[PDB]
Amino acid sequence: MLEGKVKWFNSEKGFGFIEVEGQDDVFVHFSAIQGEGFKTLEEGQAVSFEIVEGNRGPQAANVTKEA
Repeated sequence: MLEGKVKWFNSEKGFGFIEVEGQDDVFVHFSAIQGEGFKTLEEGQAVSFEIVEGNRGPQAANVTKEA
């Protein structure tokens, strides 16, 4: 398990991208990266997830809000 740190969020445009040291940008979406209730997230959004490796590169899948 590891943590990711937004590079910028586009929840409104359909998604937000995460960026983590030692890894690449973790794709983020209010469906898996969601959190307590359907809320929006701004820069600084720290989340917890497990990046895996799929055709378009590594990516988080069942991410969540850091605490």
